[PDB]
Amino acid sequence: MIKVEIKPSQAQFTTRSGVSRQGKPYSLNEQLCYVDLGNEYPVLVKITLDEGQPAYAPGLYTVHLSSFKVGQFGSLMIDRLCLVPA
Amino acid sequence: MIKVEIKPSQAQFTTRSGVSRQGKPYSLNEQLCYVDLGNEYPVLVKITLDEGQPAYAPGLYTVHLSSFKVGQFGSLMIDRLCLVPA
Repeated sequence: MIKVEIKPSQAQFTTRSGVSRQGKPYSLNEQLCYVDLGNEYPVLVKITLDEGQPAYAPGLYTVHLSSFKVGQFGSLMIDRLCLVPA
Repeated sequence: MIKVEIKPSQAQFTTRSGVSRQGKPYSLNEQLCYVDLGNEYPVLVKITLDEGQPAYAPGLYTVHLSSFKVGQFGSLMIDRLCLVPA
């Protein structure tokens, strides 16, 4: 259904960090990918990995149902995009 | 990929209206459906129809790619969920 691609130039992440409101240090790892939204060319999207998960290797993925949730106004929304091999 | 169901009790919409900031009257039509998010039972989601589109009939649908867009922080998000017959 949604086609996601990790290019060889995107095979690993960068880390961003800081301090939580209850003074706890956080760290978020982010990776770039291309999602085909049906336009002439795929679009660049940023994804945030969960703790202990490595960057996805190059290749083709699709989106896991766990990426979605019901939001605060009752409509569906993406929480965090989770990729599974195509 | 995402399974959406319109039940017989949900076969038509309700309308909500008001006035735009540039004084123009609006009207939004909304319908209820069930989306299977993989939990024990499907979850209730509200969808907003586009102008001139009737309520979806009872049955099984999936989600159209046009429901998605890149948001302001570079990550993917749902704009308005668009259903296609399964």
